[PDB]
Amino acid sequence: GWRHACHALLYAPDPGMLFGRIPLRYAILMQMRFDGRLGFPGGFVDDRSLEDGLNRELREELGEAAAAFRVERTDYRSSHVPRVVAHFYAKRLTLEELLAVEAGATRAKDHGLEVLGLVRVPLYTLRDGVGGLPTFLENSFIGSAREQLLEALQDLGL
Amino acid sequence: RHACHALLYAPDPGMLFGRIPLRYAILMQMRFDGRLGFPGGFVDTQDRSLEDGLNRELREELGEAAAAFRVERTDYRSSHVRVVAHFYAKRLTLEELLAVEAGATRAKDHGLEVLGLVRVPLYTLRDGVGGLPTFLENSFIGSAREQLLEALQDLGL
Ligand SMILES: [Mn+2]
Repeated sequence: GWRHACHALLYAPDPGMLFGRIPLRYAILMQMRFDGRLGFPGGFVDDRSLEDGLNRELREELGEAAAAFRVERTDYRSSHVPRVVAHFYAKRLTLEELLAVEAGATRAKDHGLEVLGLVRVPLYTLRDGVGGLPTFLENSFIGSAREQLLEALQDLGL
Repeated sequence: RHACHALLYAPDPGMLFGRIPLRYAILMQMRFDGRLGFPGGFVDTQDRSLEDGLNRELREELGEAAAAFRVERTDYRSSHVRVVAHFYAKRLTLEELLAVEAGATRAKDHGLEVLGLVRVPLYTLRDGVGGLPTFLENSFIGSAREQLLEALQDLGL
């Protein structure tokens, strides 16, 4: 009936401080996609399980350090609505596993093709009330990814 | 006050979807403020060469892999106005550029002032909006979008 997609919000506690003063709370990964839009890592499933496809896609897009974990059904968060069903997952990593994913991503299959690069989501809001999170949210996103990010940030009290 | 930034680029024979030629890998950064921009930053009076200062900040922002090249006066391209943003474009090999991408993840600024690097998609998808025209509707810092555009016309794209 539908064409199934799976995306994953990968995040890690980050005790780091911007400019020595501003607290990042989490490292949260999103990808700049080949179409110029921010989105979550993942894609379409085809693949013995929905978690199989998602993890395969994560490997193709993030590289082999994505085999150091495995997004399982336990990690499964939401399903949003062409005839595409968007299955949203969230996976808590150590900042270690996440840094390693940032390094390995510059040499995944999709580097420079489908994936134009990774970014962290600024959770802070800067001085003038625009810089940081609010400005970040005014870029362009693939369908729902802004809503899945907002949905997920409040599932963490943020 | 003066700032220096650098468009670093290299030929990629990659064919997106097997059909769309990526012509050049062109490197921009997502800054801590949620805006796209070019590697670089403010130049000082302990740098007494605009070029010395720019290379220093690409060491800070991209890591030691940026030591495999130097951006020079001969690469200068524009200035815009108080701060004065000086802009340079530097041709690298893909392997050099690639080294900078994998270096950037271990640079000082990674995870703080630099949220991550992104390439510029130089193509337009068939719908006529995906790719370069949508990328250009993202938020940019300072003169960075016009510097991106001048650089793309002066390279004939
Ligand atoms: Mn100009």
